[PDB]
Amino acid sequence: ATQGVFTLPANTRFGVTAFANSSGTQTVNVLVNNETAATFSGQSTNNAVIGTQVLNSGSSGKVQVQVSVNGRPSDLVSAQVILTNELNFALVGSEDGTDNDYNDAVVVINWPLG
Amino acid sequence: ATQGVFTLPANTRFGVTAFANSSGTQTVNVLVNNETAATFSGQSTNNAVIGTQVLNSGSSGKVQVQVSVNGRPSDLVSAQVILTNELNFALVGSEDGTDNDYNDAVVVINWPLG
Amino acid sequence: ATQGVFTLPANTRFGVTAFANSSGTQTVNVLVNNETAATFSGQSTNNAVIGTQVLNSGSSGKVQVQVSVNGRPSDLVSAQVILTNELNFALVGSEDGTDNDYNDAVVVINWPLG
Amino acid sequence: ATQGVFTLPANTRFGVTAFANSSGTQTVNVLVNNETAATFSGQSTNNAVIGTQVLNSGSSGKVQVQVSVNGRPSDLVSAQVILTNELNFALVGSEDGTDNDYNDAVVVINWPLG
Ligand SMILES: [Ca+2]
Ligand SMILES: [Ca+2]
Ligand SMILES: [Ca+2]
Ligand SMILES: [Ca+2]
Ligand SMILES: [Ca+2]
Ligand SMILES: [Ca+2]
Ligand SMILES: [Ca+2]
Ligand SMILES: [Ca+2]
Repeated sequence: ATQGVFTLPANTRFGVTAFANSSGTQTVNVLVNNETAATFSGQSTNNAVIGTQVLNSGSSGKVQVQVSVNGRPSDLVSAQVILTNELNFALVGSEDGTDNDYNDAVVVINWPLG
Repeated sequence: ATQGVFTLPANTRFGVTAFANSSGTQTVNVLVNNETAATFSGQSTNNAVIGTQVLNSGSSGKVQVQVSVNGRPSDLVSAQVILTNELNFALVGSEDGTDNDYNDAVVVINWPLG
Repeated sequence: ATQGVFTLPANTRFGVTAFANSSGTQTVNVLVNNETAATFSGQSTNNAVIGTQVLNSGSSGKVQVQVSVNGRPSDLVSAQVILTNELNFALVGSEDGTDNDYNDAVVVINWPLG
Repeated sequence: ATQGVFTLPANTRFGVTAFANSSGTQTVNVLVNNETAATFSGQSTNNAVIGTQVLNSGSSGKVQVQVSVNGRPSDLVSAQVILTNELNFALVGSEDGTDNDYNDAVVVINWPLG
């Protein structure tokens, strides 16, 4: 099943933050309405934040996270969680190799902001 | 129900990151085995990542997130989600006012790291 | 924070199922548009399905779950999770006593159906 | 990533319930310790419970859900959610066709029971 794709409410600001846990350099691309709106790159085996940004979901509200490591897309796992029917988390884990810890690049999308 | 309390596997590194979205100055305290292990604070209505740190769950694996704003504990909401039976996110939202967006201080705990 | 309240898409069919795990007889009320649309009662310490129905979210999409034992409201905990940006689960747990297992009445709402 | 596989606490009772939403007859196999522990079969386009049972996670605590329609394995999506650090839901969605509503066979695993 498709992972890393989320439908947010339209024209809504949301935060996107990426963490790295891998010997491999992580490149995280955040697409909004099918266009790259943010790119974070970094290498850490210590959950370092390799990037954070606030984006607008645009008219489509379509947000997609892609993670690439050593020239190959990482396998993605994701889910959206909603707390108290108001607070949203779009979560992404990714696996760049074979140990399947899926934390190589961890991406958290959260909204609403403000 | 109690919120903001999570049982992690013992002696396990986890990341804890806080985001602020409120005119109110947020103060986030992270307790491990009931002892403060990290404290973050900030004032942003634009999802500033006011703090991130790597902690160890210790022998108890007990982790608790507390949030206060100008001397008042905020109301918390939380849940834990596990993806592909490997990646864990312990999520916390908090409300310091009356609009109930519960994003005033948002805390994300993730493990495993590395 | 308010729990057991979910905003589903309007006029959408959804399933609501309740399980009991308590010495006490559970009463589960499912409210749509603030009106009781389904009610289940029963006692089991073996996860019996005391009720499962398909209801339509109506024009507002507002769905609320209430759990009480012989008239005494139980404490609720809830969250919503969406898988592959399509499959929705609204989850409710409830505590009617002191042990805090919050499984006295467990309610799961899922959509889309069909 | 693998889906439908969950690690429950060892030797713990849990409930597993399957709902069907498809013209195809759904077969859900629940394995514990990699051995079939339960199997449900039914057809419904109205979220009917095609099976519900209480099982024990056994020594490994490993529980896997597999879904097949017409002898073909459905694609699965899943996640585990924990509320108030006590109540667990291991959720599974499955797709037997091309519309990708992933609700053809929905399986809900919950614990603790009692
Ligand atoms: Ca890895
Ligand atoms: Ca890793
Ligand atoms: Ca607020
Ligand atoms: Ca706010
Ligand atoms: Ca109880
Ligand atoms: Ca109970
Ligand atoms: Ca389908
Ligand atoms: Ca279907």
